[PDB]
Amino acid sequence: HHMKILLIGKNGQVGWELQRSLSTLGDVVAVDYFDKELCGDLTNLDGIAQTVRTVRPDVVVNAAAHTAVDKAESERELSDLLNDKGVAVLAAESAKLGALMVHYSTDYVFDGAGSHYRREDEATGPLNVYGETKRAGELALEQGNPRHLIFRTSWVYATRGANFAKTMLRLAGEKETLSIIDDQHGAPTGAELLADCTATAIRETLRDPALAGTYHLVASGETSWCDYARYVFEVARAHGAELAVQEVKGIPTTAYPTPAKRPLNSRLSNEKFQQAFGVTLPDWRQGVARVVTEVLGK
Ligand SMILES: NC(=O)c1ccc[n+]([C@@H]2O[C@H](COP(=O)([O-])OP(=O)(O)OC[C@H]3O[C@@H](n4cnc5c(N)ncnc54)[C@H](OP(=O)(O)O)[C@@H]3O)[C@@H](O)[C@H]2O)c1
Ligand code: NA
Repeated sequence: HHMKILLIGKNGQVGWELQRSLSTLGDVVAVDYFDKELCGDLTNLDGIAQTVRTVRPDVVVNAAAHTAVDKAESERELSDLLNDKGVAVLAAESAKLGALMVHYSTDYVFDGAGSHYRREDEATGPLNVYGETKRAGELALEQGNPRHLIFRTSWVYATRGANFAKTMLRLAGEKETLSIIDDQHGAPTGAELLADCTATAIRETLRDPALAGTYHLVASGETSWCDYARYVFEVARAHGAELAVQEVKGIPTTAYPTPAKRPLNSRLSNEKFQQAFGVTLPDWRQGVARVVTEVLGK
């Protein structure tokens, strides 16, 4: 017998790696909003509910979200649908089936104060619509399905998809100088790490259901966006890439404002996850070096 796993958001950065990592846990039914047979559109509340009822999963993994942080400030209804109302429907339908539901969240549920690595039960206080609707979805899942795993993560990148590492690598081909924010700090976390630790956590939580709850799932360490970009260029040049960029200048968040206010401290303690699931979470540089290498075809 094989468990039935429903993956929503299959085409995203994390969803694509979950198509790999979940494939040995059971029979995977993977959808995204373009699917024609099953509704994979998390904003179609009745349709996505019918998909859960049809598939009857043992595990639901939601990798779909509204992730365009600055656009979210002018798309508040859509952000609420994708990050809150849709998550509530998934929680209700999965709990009717007794299914374990996995959901991802964000460092942006916090206000960005301090310089410490945040523990999971600190008070939330989002500064932007993305964080507000993401936190509302967290609460909807907590109330709707006790059998859940919520993984807060940060600064996600991958070989496939759009992200800061690939954007920096492209811009470094063309621009001689880059001005990059140096006062926001967090851990770049790879879609690979998120997908593999998710599969591990699912297996361990099915074995020990007491492990349900909320975890910070990030790579270890911290960097500013500025030093992150510098590292991407260091790796690229070590693999023979020719880059135009000569200087990366650090600038404060106040220098050029964004529609969405961003937290300065995005550090998340990942000790709870390591202890609960018996995993090592490597320093953030490793996963970034790997993606840069793959993007360059090396
Ligand atoms: N700030 C953070 O902490 C941060 C950063 C990255 C990711 N995350 C979280 O980690 C999870 C995924 O990470 P990601 O990096 O994979 O984000 P992503 O790459 O944007 O993947 C987003 C997924 O949602 C899909 N989607 C968009 N509109 C949809 C709809 N109406 N119905 C169904 N699916 C829809 C996207 O498809 P299209 O893109 O083609 O619409 C894509 O498949 C999300 O929970 C996200 O919030 C958090
Ligand atoms: Na069951």
